[PDB]
Amino acid sequence: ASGLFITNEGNFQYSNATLSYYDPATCEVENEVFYRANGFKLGDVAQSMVIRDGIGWIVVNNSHVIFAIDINTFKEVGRITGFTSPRYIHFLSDEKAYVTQIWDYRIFIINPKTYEITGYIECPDMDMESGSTEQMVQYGKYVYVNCWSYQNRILKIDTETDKVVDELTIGIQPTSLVMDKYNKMWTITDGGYEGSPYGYEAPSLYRIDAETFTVEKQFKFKLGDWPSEVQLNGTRDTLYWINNDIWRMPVEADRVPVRPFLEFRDTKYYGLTVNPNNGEVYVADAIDYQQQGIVYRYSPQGKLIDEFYVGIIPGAFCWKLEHHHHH
Ligand SMILES: [Cl-]
Repeated sequence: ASGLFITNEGNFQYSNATLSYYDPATCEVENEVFYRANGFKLGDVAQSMVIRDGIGWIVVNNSHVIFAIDINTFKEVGRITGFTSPRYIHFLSDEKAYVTQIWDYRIFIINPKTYEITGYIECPDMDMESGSTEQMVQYGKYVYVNCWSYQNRILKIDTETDKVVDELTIGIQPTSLVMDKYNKMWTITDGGYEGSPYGYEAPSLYRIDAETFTVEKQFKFKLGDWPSEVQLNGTRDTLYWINNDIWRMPVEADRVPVRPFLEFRDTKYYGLTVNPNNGEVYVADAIDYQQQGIVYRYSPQGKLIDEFYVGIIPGAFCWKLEHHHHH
């Protein structure tokens, strides 16, 4: 049956990260599913998750590892260690995938089938001290990736050579990256922070053409905002993101709407996702980064459907959609 995974960062150096699994049909959530199925802790700061042919890959940022589990039993089928500080994983094939990192100038290349690191992609003009590669989107034989922490550019990678072939400098610290149905990528910066050794400025939302790798639209916000998590709906024509409130806009719009999708409620909207089949929007609220977090489920029209408590600091989602795998 269809379901939704929710990773929970937990607290840094507290090794209290956990995995939750929610059933939209029953409105029931199960917490600490990884530990309950495996007998050992997920780790420190679970960061993201992807599902590929009956296998879920969970990135645990501060545990230097990626866990491969059965999406039904949640039991571990394999794992890859040795990562500096893993962020996201993007599959190119059953034997090749990229794993971005923070505190590293290299993008780790791995072989999912053998569960080992096979190589590295060196990013130009960055080191280990402040290096950072985050989310990735694929465009034909190319893969685009945003450089977040103490960085200000998007890199273009040729998957046929595993090398960076181009770059684009934009606002400081782009946080995420998605591709719409017009082959236009979207990224939103967080503008750094006050007293930052790198910079502090008003953040912006960018619309960049994938083919020409050029900025087409730039929507600048207010100084002090720390936006993040650009997300798209199933048809990839409605963009959502976080900036105090949960915002949304048609990808063809010439301006950001004056009203948000979900108003700020003095808490801490941290994670976000949209059901690719029905458009329902799920918002992960960290509350205060201390107590147990909560997830809100809204209809496309913005009606509250359900809410459920998960783990500490829920920040990422992964949909488990039913479908027949190829043989
Ligand atoms: Cl768990």
